[PDB]
Amino acid sequence: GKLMHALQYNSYGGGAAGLEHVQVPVPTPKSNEVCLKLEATSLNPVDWKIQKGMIRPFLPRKFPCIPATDVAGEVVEVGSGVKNFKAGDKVVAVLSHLGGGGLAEFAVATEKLTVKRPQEVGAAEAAALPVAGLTALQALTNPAGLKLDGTGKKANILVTAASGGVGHYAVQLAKLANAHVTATCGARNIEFVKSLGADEVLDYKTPEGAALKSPSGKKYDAVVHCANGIPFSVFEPNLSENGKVIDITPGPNAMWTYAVKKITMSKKQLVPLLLIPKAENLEFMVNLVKEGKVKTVIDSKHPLSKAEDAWAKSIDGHATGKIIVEP
Ligand SMILES: NC(=O)c1ccc[n+]([C@@H]2O[C@H](COP(=O)([O-])OP(=O)(O)OC[C@H]3O[C@@H](n4cnc5c(N)ncnc54)[C@H](OP(=O)(O)O)[C@@H]3O)[C@@H](O)[C@H]2O)c1
Repeated sequence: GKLMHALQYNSYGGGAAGLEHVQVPVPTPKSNEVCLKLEATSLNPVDWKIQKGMIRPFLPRKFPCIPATDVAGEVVEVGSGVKNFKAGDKVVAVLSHLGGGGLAEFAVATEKLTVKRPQEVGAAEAAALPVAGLTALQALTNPAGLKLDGTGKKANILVTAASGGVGHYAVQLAKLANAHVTATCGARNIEFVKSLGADEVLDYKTPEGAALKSPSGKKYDAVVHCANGIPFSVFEPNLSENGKVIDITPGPNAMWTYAVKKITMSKKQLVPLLLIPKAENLEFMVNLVKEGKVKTVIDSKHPLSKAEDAWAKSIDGHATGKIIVEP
């Protein structure tokens, strides 16, 4: 019965204050799970949303909850039925949102959602990938219908909040797909988003950025919508005839909009997106980082002993790239 350091919250609404440092049993791998000694964990906005109560009645399943799901680490123990990993292997993995366990010294992941991390890729650089990166990949690959080898159709992509976790992957992945990328962000990251490969960058505080209006007049074929303030009517004049707004933060309004735009057979569509994590895709993204085709941008690094600072930074929402917790 080894013990570990972890952070957990015990109730809704506590913010970073409600995040409490605790000493808890190291989890035991089931027959299909692996136990990782964590080398890096990355936060996602859904992590603090769950704690706030915004994902009720789905999450969290039970209190207390150890938050975060994107991890990179070293395998220390594998389950009786695990074939692809042994102790000592460096990996990157996605933890179940049901059980969490990223802000801890150790975590268990299923074999299905664990991928070998090549030595060319650091732990933090890899831990930033699972949620943010796979979401960008899914949005551009399914609804936007792009191909990242070069077969794909030419296209105009808008990426809102291009400076955040999903956004900053989306911009880079979109360029690998030979698309014209228009991006929105704050004034301080304009040069940053340009360096990711965006053809046009808008400051969303300016009138033109708020209208999402392309400085060269482009109509968008698909929007990877990573921000939150914007009603469909703002997107509509900027969409091509059959353009899709891919809302990666679907709420009740999005769902309803989706419904009536299906019902009324609208040519311009709003499409909710719910990430489906698959190892093939994680393996694919990790490989892109290895080959230097995609770079992970890290907002900040925090030790586990001060992880409430990383949490606060997530909550605040001004992250540029991915927030990382290290041991
Ligand atoms: N459905 C799913 O499966 C799924 C998966 C992943 C994420 N999400 C959701 O998608 C959202 C974004 O995720 P994320 O990790 O990429 O967020 P994030 O990294 O935490 O957001 C940070 C960036 O967004 C920028 N931003 C905020 N408001 C903006 C606006 N109105 N216009 C342009 N930029 C803006 C911020 O810029 P400034 O500091 O300059 O203001 C900041 O740099 C979250 O709501 C998240 O829950 C959903």
